[PDB]
Amino acid sequence: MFNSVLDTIGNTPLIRLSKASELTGCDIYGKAEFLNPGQSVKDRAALYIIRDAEKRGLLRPGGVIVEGTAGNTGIGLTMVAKALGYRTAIVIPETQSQEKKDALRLLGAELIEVPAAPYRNPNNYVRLSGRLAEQLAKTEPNGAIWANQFDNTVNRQAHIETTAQEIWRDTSDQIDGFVAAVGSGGTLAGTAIGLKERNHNIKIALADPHGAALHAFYTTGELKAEGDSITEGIGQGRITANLEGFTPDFSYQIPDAEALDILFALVEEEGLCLGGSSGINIAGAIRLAKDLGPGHTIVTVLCDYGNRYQSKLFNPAFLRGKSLPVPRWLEKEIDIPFE
Amino acid sequence: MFNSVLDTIGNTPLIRLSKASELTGCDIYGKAEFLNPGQSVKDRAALYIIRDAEKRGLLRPGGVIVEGTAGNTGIGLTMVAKALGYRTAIVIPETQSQEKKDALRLLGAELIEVPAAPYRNPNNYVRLSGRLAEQLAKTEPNGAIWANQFDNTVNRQAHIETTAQEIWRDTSDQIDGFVAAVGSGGTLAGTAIGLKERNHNIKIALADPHGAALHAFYTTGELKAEGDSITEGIGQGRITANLEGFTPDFSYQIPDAEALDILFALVEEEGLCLGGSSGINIAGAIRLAKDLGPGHTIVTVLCDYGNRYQSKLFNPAFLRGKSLPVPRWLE
Repeated sequence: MFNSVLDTIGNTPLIRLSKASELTGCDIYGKAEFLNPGQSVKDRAALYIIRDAEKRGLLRPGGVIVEGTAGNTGIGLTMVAKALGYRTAIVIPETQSQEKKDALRLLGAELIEVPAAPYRNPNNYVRLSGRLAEQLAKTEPNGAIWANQFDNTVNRQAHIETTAQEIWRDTSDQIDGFVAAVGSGGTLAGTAIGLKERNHNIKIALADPHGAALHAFYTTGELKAEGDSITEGIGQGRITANLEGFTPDFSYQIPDAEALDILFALVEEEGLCLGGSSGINIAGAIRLAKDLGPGHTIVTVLCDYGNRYQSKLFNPAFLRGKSLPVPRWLEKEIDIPFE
Repeated sequence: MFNSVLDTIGNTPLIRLSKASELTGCDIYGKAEFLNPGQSVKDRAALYIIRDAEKRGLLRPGGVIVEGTAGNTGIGLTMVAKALGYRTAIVIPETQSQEKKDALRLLGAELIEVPAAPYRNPNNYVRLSGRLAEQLAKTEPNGAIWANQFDNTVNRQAHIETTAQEIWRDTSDQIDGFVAAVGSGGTLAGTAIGLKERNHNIKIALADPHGAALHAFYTTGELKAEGDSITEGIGQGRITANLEGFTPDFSYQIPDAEALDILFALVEEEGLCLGGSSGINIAGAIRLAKDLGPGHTIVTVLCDYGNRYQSKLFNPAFLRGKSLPVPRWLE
């Protein structure tokens, strides 16, 4: 018996990744964040951000949550917002697909379409969404907040208090390592805080895609983001406020091909069809398990479903255009017994 | 710690439906079957069907599960099949949502689209899938089973053993009524059996869409269907083997407009974007609560997500073409 969809956020199960476990002589588990009602890991941050703004009086019923995202954050924020009586203004580049605009719109998000741009530009959708929030605060009686996922540390706080404690509880205190990729850094940094408080010997690893700066920074102190990735929701170019004070014990740079191989074999072999960040994360978990050696328990995050990436990540034509692997089963008939 | 994705099937939570509850003076809950790993209620039957075939020695790794389905059954079956080392051959009517077809192909189902046809026609998807299972059985050494959801009563058994017991447990024995719509009838008949074993004066209702024959059967003794519904996964014209011996205490016929009004209001007011059958179900729940009177606990099923029918059920152009309401927030 639960009072709203909000009580179904979190307490997600750990699923044993069988091929990754067999390969490493470790128990490697993936946290099923896809089983949140918003269908991603962002339900946690979305809940914490909105609850924080409520607690601080910055939102009243009918108020607006502004965020720049395209965008599990948008989905999570809009679901939570509609459950609590708020609205969302999701700032999105106009050049983003009609597919992603429709998933957000379906849930009642009000899209603000703007020209695409890089982070250095003040009209970049992330940065623009902050100034929009400050503007709307004057003409919205019930308030207007910037969710500010990247630099709002209640994001990290969500994983300290929920994710980490669930992992500690569900591994019966036996977790030896945790690995995750970084967008905002809330998941990795927050879960790291939570876990290391329980047992300071737990090892934390970053799993970084090509095109992100964090691997280079943590390993050599260099400032470089070579290459790129088709993965979405991850790949960070600065030390966000959620990343402040955080140092990983290990760091891995995972190419797209290694992530996609894992991801495609997971569908055929384990019935899990997940997003690109899950490919990166599982690859990181395998590497962490190899570094710690056999007889250890590794946990990572299965952040969302692969259905949302179907038109690129599981699209043969797009993948071949990127010189990346293709799902074996999509290329591949029977005589149908009509009459 | 769950050995595979299969262990996350079931133990789904009850979500209080606030508008429905307030309107009726009852606590109305929807069981969140969309939180299954295959994203629908069909994970339960799919798991039971495949496990039963295994126990009977009908499947070995490399074997094939054949099913005629509106889509979700094939999704659940394909997820379970892939986790256990089987293939699926899924027969779907071409009329079903594009998003189900997409999800099927995505999870690795061999997808066979066929024309819509009534059950009297032997090229009906269900009847045709049975003959395909028979054909494939001749040349599949690892085995080929017909999942046969409509008439395979391990479907109903799944709901007797899991769904019903969860509802009883999670309401702390306070549940007074249960309502759901019928495709195969496993959900409604199975849950009703399990609940009525624990408390025989729990009341059960059918929520039936236009185009189904069941409301007319239970209220008049005659299987008669009129009109049509845009809801998918429900709408049955015969007493299937999963419906044998089922009699509801109440039966309601729910028009689409009533279902969609609930569904659309649910997105904006409660943060729940659900499939067509969920609207039919919640409508039923409201009517059951009103028939039972205030201060009761009513449970229904939230079968799957709205995104699974997005191109039709939340599409202004299609809905206008059907003379149906349009979500207000889609300008």
